[PDB]
Amino acid sequence: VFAIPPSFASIFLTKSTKLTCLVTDLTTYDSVTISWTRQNGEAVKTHTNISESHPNATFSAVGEASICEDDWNSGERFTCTVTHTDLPSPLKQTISRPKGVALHRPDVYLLPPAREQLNLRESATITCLVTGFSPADVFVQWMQRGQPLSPEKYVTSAPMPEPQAPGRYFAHSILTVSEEEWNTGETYTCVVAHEALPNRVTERTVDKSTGKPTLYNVSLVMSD
Amino acid sequence: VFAIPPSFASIFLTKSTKLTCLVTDLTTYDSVTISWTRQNGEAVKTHTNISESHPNATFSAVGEASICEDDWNSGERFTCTVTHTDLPSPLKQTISRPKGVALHRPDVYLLPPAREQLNLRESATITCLVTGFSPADVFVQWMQRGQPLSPEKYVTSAPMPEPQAPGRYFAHSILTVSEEEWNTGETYTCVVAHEALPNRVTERTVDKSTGKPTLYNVSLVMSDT
Amino acid sequence: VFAIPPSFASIFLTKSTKLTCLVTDLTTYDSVTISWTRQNGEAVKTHTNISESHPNATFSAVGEASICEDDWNSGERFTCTVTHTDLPSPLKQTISRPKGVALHRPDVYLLPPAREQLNLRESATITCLVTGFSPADVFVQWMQRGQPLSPEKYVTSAPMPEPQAPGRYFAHSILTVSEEEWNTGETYTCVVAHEALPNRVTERTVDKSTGKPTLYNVSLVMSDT
Ligand SMILES: *[C@@H]1O[C@H](CO)[C@@H](O)[C@H](O)[C@H]1NC(C)=O
Ligand SMILES: *[C@@H]1O[C@H](CO)[C@@H](O)[C@H](O)[C@H]1NC(C)=O
Ligand SMILES: *[C@@H]1O[C@H](CO)[C@@H](O)[C@H](O)[C@H]1NC(C)=O
Repeated sequence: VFAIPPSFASIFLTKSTKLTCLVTDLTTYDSVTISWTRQNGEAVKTHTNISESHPNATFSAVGEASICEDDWNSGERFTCTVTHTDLPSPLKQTISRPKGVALHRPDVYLLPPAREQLNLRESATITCLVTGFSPADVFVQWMQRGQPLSPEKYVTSAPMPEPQAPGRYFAHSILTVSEEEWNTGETYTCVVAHEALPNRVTERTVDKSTGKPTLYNVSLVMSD
Repeated sequence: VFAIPPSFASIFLTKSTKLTCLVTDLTTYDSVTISWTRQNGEAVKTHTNISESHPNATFSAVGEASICEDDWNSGERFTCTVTHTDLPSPLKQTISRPKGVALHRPDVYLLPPAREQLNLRESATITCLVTGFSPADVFVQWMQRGQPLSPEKYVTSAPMPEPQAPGRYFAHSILTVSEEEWNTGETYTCVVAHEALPNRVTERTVDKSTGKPTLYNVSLVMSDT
Repeated sequence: VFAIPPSFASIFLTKSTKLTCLVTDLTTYDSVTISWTRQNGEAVKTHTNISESHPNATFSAVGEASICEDDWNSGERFTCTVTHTDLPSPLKQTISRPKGVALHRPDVYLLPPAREQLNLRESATITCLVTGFSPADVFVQWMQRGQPLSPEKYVTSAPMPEPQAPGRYFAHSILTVSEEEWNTGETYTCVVAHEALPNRVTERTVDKSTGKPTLYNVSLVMSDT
């Protein structure tokens, strides 16, 4: 039983707590009885979709269901309870939110693309710096002029431990853009969804003029 | 029955979807029969923190229920039933989340205080003109470098209709601060919450340095001759 | 066989290809023997750092053997063979460098810390953006004033595929350093190592004066009343 806990990025991106149950190393048995349950074993929410053939060269299914938000936010456990003849007993591989961690709010610092990149003019990379968050999960998206970009446009690194603070984690998000989009001056906004934020999302924006000084526009116009 | 459907400000700020069907204008008795019938008539949840015996004689039956957000977002019909001991006919009040209202995002513009106000150096007001949003309520909150301010320090306006654009709404939110805090450059972030933004929440930032234009356009021409 | 190939970070930092093996998930129980093939049958040398008996792979041993740097590239097939009550004959766990990969030169940027970090004054994070490479674990090593900094101070991202590139990949390397150390000059340099580099190393430097303009030194001074 490899039932997946509802990761926070999935429950924030879809606004629906999906608890799935992909039973790995399954056989050629389509009679799998996936009977979901909790510790309060009543009004159980069954699956709604069936998966297909997987890299294990057999037939498997999924146990995707819609649960409420505040049960997992409180810490209510769930068990897929895969009742099968191959298992000797239905395995009670429960999934929940084990609490007991601190809640450090991330501080996102939008790093503009380097001047060495902008001289090469073939591309530009804007790196969001999500750092100092004690739960590991962040859901980072990029929005340009108020409209979110494609998921293929940006890549978010998996959160790795911070050097100085062991409890805090850092993460990265690179948005690769063409250089002429950057010299246009369009504002690129980084939205970071991490749970310790008071509004549960912070937006910071970046544009070519955010490194320029506000008061003095000191130009250097050459002459013959 | 003074039934109050949950607005967005109660749900977003609390993070809790609580519904109230408080009965009023009747002396407090043991005739509490509110049961929160769903679209199928199923019961939901009991109520604990009942109302008081006011001079107006309000009933102590609040009908608080921590109803699921994943149940309320579908917007199905909720009917309150009050099967009174004297009157067996229930007081049927239907309520559902309205759907099909045209989702337009707010255009939060945070306006710094006027120079005529900063000349007084006694109280400064910072206003966010959340404007252009059509689906009814918005929740405006003020944070200062990640620390939210007290609700007794800011007052948001009620959502009034837009002057020129039909079917929209606008909402002000002022923040009465002192000019020492404004002059020291303390960043004030008006953050709004509305179910029409792409991420349902946007923030805007204001500083003393935000309003200053490029006052000194130095043009160092060299090697002319 | 739990064989760990020495990736290019190991063969660059230690200057020696260390043929890490283990008897994990082998039916051998006690007094294991290690055998290695250089594809001519002559590669094995028993080394130190032998781990001890734990319930998975009892009486374990590593298969570390110092074969030169050219050979791993030249594609010697490397198997770790134990002759006991586990399988002695099949040694199909043969691992060498892949023969043809799209070698792409890591064109590396040093992104200076954002001004918000320097305004927080607690720490300054310098990211060594490495983009465009076969992921040979570019060994992104950080040296300040010639001497290498500690491996604890810098954290390097595992390589992840580039979004707008088919066979190029990116990496990141953050050196978390104090804000006072950044302000006072203190060039932090960044070397990133890869096979596709012409000298196997490119380096870049960053400072407070890196993003500053060079012909004009424009300052701004308040005589505040
Ligand atoms: C600021 O200087 C740049 C330098 O080329 C110029 O293009 C721009 O028009 C200037 N803006 C203002 C507002 O003076
Ligand atoms: C600022 O100076 C630049 C000199 O290159 C000039 O082109 C621009 O028009 C000036 N802008 C203003 C607002 O004076
Ligand atoms: C201008 O130059 C002086 C000394 O020549 C230096 O102290 C100062 O930092 C420079 N200004 C800026 C903005 O770096």
